[PDB]
Amino acid sequence: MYTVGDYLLDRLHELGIEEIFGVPGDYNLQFLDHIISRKDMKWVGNANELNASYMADGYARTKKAAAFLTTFGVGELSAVNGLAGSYAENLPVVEIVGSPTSKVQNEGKFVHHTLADGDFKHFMKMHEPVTAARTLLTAENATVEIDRVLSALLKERKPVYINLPVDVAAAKAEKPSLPLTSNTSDQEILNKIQESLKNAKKPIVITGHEIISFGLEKTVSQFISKTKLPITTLNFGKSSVDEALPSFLGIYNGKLSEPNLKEFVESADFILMLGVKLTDSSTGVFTHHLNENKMISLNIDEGKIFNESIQNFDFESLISSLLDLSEIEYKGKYIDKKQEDFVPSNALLSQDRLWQAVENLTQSNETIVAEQGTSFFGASPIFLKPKSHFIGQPLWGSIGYTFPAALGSQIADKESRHLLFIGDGSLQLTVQELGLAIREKINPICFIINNDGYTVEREIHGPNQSYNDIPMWNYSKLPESFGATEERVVSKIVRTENEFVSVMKEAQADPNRMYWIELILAKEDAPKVLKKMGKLFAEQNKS
Amino acid sequence: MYTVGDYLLDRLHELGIEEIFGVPGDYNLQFLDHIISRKDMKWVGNANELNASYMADGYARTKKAAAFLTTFGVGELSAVNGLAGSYAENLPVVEIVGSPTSKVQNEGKFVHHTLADGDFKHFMKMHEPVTAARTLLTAENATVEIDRVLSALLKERKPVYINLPVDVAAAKAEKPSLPLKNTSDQEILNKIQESLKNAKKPIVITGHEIISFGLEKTVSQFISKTKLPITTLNFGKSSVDEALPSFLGIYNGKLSEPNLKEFVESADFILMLGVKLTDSSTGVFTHHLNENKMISLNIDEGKIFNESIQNFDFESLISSLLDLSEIEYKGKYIDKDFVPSNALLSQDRLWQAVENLTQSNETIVAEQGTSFFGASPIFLKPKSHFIGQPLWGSIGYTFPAALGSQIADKESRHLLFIGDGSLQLTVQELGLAIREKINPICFIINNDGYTVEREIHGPNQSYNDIPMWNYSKLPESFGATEERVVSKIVRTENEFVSVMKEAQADPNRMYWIELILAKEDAPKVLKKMGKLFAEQNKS
Ligand SMILES: Cc1ncc(C[n+]2csc(CCOP(=O)(O)OP(=O)(O)O)c2C)c(N)n1
Ligand SMILES: Cc1ncc(C[n+]2csc(CCOP(=O)(O)OP(=O)(O)O)c2C)c(N)n1
Ligand SMILES: [Mg+2]
Ligand SMILES: [Mg+2]
Repeated sequence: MYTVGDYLLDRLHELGIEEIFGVPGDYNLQFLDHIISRKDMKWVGNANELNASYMADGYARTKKAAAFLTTFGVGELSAVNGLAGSYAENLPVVEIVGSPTSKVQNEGKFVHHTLADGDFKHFMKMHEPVTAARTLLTAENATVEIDRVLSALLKERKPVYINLPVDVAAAKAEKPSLPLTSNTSDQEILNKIQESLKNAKKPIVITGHEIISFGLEKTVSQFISKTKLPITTLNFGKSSVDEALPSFLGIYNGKLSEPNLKEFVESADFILMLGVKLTDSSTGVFTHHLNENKMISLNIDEGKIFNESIQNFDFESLISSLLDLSEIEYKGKYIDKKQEDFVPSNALLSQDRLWQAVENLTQSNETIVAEQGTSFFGASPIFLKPKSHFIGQPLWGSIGYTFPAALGSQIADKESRHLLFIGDGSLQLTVQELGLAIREKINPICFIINNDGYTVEREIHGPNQSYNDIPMWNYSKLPESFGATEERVVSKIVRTENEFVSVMKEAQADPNRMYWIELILAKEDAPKVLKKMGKLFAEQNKS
Repeated sequence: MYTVGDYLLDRLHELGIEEIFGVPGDYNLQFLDHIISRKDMKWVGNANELNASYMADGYARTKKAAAFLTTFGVGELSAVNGLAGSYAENLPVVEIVGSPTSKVQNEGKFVHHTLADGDFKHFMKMHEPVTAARTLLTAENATVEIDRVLSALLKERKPVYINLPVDVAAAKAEKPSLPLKNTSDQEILNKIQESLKNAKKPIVITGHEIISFGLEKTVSQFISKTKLPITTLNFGKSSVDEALPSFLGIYNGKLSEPNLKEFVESADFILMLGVKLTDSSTGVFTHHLNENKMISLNIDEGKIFNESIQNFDFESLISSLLDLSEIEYKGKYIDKDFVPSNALLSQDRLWQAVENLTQSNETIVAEQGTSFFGASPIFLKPKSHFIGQPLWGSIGYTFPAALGSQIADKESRHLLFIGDGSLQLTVQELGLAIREKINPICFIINNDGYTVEREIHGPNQSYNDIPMWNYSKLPESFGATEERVVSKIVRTENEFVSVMKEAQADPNRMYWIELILAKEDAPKVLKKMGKLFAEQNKS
């Protein structure tokens, strides 16, 4: 018998979702039976709901849609920081919240996971600022309301929220019969882009996170490969293009950019900015020089043609229509590439040498995931090899995000080897999903930067203050504690450059096990970029 | 120079707060220096902010006030489920949120921990339904607004929220010169006195709002003097001294012990103090508490024989019960030994053993699951306390909460009963427990997944399974040797008795006790309760 629950799961299938994350509770168990029963969809239960929301976000970055299931009140409020991060960085995540029967809600009963005030609407209201759309389903409205909020997910690629009462999930439904000025405005915009690109001596394309949101990376890469246009990205939307393309210049990060890149971008006679938002961590704390007078910018929500706002266009089809532009070919030069061989010594591992080694040793078909801290500042500038991706969260910047997110992205694409760089202080927030990693038998390479506390915080304020210290776990021993054998997870401790090179190669050569690699770094050691960034953060926070 | 931050910390000191929980971020480090500097207050840094909010709640249950510190956006939104629990069960917790400089907020800058829309007010608005009061401080308003929201905390004993911009924390202030903070009261007291005077078989019921205000000792003095029959719900368990001769046990609707159920439901007058009737605390609304013969008093409102009353002071009204003369119950109460074998541990025998072996001045903390349903009916010894969260019911709460409460009172031995499934949500505060060298006795019910969920729906469904960790190996992984944390695995009744006594006899180390129970085994109460939850969700 086909139910409202089955209608919702059919629509999630249509979005490309093959795994649902989350945590059970009595208000969602009956719905959960319908996930278990489906051949085309797998329940992947998390230890906690914050982790589920991070994991769904990571999944969405790779699969280009995601869903997780929570219980009313305690589940959804545990996950709201993850949904806020999906809203900030524009990932298409559906949160399903199982709620009490409409009878219990209508009677205002003082049931578990409420404030005992008979009000079942507080928690949906609290989601208003971090959802593109939200609904409390009834038997009557269910199929239309499901389709309205998932259509908002398709239009905006921002998160949405479905409150699913137990009885409403179980109610009868019918399978969907339909799939989930502007065009003239789209054409005027395309014509102006074509004309600016035709006439430009030194154009620069800048792509950002909204390209990733819509799954447009391969479209951008096809566009840049055919046209030979110079391209840069911010660290917000890193891997929005294939970084191995010859016209990829590197990561523009305001005054912290490599000088040749900085000179090229800031001297360009035309800027085409696609899906970019300029944030403190992505602009060297607002030290960028991007002249709007010589810019066409396109975003999901709005655009700017040489400083004139435009509103009525379709972002996705406009980007796709760049592949139709004829008579576009850049004939000029790019910038110097000087990549050195990394030659290890027995020297103690240092931040600058670590990121040199990672850049040298990364392979094609990898996804690099980097946590806020030394890892993001060290890894974000690295040139990726072909067929590769990057996950980082520089705008929301929620530490711990990257561990469940890496696992969710790894589940989304089994054929991309995930390399996670996470700090000791960040791993402590989300460590419990090591249980899920073991159960799912996924094989990411996980590097823990053990520098005895919060080095990025030490670099901003209070380098010797006790609040920057954390309890030192035995990080390499965690897999065994969480139930792994050496047949599943290989643990390592690394102290030297020689060890780092040996262990990274060993891990990459063994795609059939998860690697759990504890890196020992000095608490005083920060990558060259973070040395400068820490003082710019402190200035931004000057009292 | 004395700052707005110093003003806030002086007011928190006045509330009896000696420890501040939370997680640093760039938006709060400069304020945090002021906590470090204070001789009278300790920074106790958590692994994550949800755990900090749970730990502050547990601290508030024992200390009767608490505070924790988060960073703007990512910290505060991580903690909002803990603050919602503190709102639901009425605990006086202050959340301090360090935010960007007013210059950055005023300029609408696209900075980290925002939605890059220049709006710095979304997250404070999202707290409106789960706070008694909230404020965004300015240099101008700081001292008035700090005093306003902490006054709300004193009046309501509900959580409050202070957004503290970097520059506003650092701004000049002057030390406070005084510390912070009728006919209806008398009418209520007169009607209570008259009903108690005339009653043949009165019952007093106390609940969680007594705990909120720290009125347990007042209620205990009132019951000891009057000899009045008293029960509590499992929501507000330990709102009275359970060792008092007139304490009947826990009333839980039709799941009550029969002698207690018969007594409560035949009482000719009911006095409810600080009670809320919730599904988990009434045997899923199978209580029989005739409002025609009831006076109920709550923080926000009262009922005199089904008539609402509004304008009274809950705290002083409870205190004024000690003045009632010509109250002495002259009637009877109800009728109220563990021999272990080598038999495998079962749920029912476990909770019989815990009741037998618990000692005076212990705090029992019990997680939603077999632990709460098993432990909540247990008769406590003198000077004992209980923490459970049956209304909000957020699994994982109890591990950080037990550590918070243990920090709040180092002289009460904390016994935590937490399920395998619940421990997985909040396990990282084992690091804090090791660092702080606190000595709670932690029992982990390893029954290979979510037994309470199996008892409600889908006992054989894979969603009720969890990854089996090596629970006994966690303390070593998190940096404890046996000098700090003693790890044990228990399978038999004889092992359980030996290990619980050994833990109680060693107050100088933390115990980490893995209990092996069958996934199919549930306490007597939960066998019945599970089907009542399932019926409440009947589609
Ligand atoms: C949820 C959350 N809480 C707090 C912060 C503030 N924060 C920014 S980076 C950081 C420290 C990260 O330390 P670690 O992961 O050890 O990195 P590293 O030592 O390599 O810099 C903290 C606490 C945050 N960004 N997110
Ligand atoms: C934060 C949160 N997520 C989900 C739930 C739903 N829930 C209630 S009890 C429970 C399982 C508890 O399992 P465990 O701790 O193993 O207890 P036991 O097996 O002894 O019953 C779950 C998932 C909840 N109450 N809180
Ligand atoms: Mg670190
Ligand atoms: Mg269990």
